[PDB]
Amino acid sequence: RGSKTFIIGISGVTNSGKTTLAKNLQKHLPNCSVISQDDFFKPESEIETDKNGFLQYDVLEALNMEKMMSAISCWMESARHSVIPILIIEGFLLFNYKPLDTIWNRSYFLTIPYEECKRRRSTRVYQPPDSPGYFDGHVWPMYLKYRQEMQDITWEVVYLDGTKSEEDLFLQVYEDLIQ
Ligand SMILES: Nc1ncnc2c1ncn2[C@@H]1O[C@H](COP(=O)(O)OP(=O)(O)NP(=O)(O)O)[C@@H](O)[C@H]1O
Ligand SMILES: NC(=O)c1ccc[n+]([C@@H]2O[C@H](CO)[C@@H](O)[C@H]2O)c1
Ligand SMILES: [Mg+2]
Repeated sequence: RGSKTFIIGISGVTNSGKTTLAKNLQKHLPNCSVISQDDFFKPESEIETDKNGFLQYDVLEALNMEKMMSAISCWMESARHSVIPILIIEGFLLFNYKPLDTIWNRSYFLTIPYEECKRRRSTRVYQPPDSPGYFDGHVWPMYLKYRQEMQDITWEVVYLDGTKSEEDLFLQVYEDLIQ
């Protein structure tokens, strides 16, 4: 209400460079906010474990999506007071969350190969840390569950090659946005 806004969704597999891209875009766009799905995970004490003892982090049940939706709604409610306000929402599980389907003005999806994804993942320390065999046992399977949930999407998603440099990825989205 009350002003035009421009909302960008950036999703992709874990470690595809979503957070870096969002931050880089925010540095070079005016009146630009970023909401990161990474901020809305439940604490470890509230995460489930599956039949094989893997913590269930890579599914929407691991996140406080009411709290994230609240932050997104609040951004929208307050946008007119800042004056086109831009919101980038970035996260590994966005395009399977139906309440967001109609909000996007642009949707980007970062893809990288499994080998490169696994490589990057091993360079990270999460809290809690990835348990042994977590990536093949939980992360990649859940990522494939996501991609197939995404088969029902009716809007246009722009697939981006996340093996491009951080600067190429920025530039590619930037060029798209000013068009
Ligand atoms: N375009 C890129 N090329 C090579 N490495 C990158 C690129 N973008 C990010 N990285 C590196 O990949 C790792 C993750 O980047 P980050 O921006 O956190 O990705 P993410 O998708 O937000 N990660 P996550 O939220 O944990 O699933 C870090 O080591 C980054 O320095
Ligand atoms: N941020 C967290 O609470 C947390 C904890 C454990 C694992 N992760 C990983 O973050 C990635 C996307 O942001 C997912 O693949 C999670 O496994 C996050
Ligand atoms: Mg991130």
